[PDB]
Amino acid sequence: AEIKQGIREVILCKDQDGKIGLRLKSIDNGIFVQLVQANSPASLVGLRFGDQVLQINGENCAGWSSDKAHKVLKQAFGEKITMTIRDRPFERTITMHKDSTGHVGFIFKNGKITSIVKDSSAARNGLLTEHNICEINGQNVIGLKDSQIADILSTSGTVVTITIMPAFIFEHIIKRMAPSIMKSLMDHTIPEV
Repeated sequence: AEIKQGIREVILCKDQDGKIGLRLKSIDNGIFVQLVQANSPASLVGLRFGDQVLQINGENCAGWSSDKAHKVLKQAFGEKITMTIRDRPFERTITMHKDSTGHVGFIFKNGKITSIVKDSSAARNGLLTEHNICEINGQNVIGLKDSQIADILSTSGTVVTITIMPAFIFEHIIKRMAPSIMKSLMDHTIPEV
């Protein structure tokens, strides 16, 4: 859940169907992860929604279109693809503690935080409104129903870490992607060890 500084290298191999499980999006002359498929090479190496791809196979992604990034992946030798990644650079993680009645202290609608409750852990920790909830305790919740998000908060331990993104950036990233895809095909698992 907590956002790593700097840059890391990941190494992927296409699956038996020639797939890595990734959709990419051009944002502000970089390339970002828009969708990670469950049970994919991308999910398994730990790519996340909102990760920035700096290089593919040692080539800079700066100023690439979304189409170009997809084409480069499609045309890469499948046995080893290297990517250089910056971790979720548009997001931040906020750690809160549930009160005696199980609340962290906010209202949300359609996955977006809309108000902060007075004298709550959310207030104390400076949770912001107009921010989309991306992850809870390192689990992606994008495309899940509000009731499902509430359930995940319920089943957390008392320490709840939420990864948020300014709504305007979130809405930019998810543009040209069908809601059914986010719900059905975005990875929502806890990572394996």
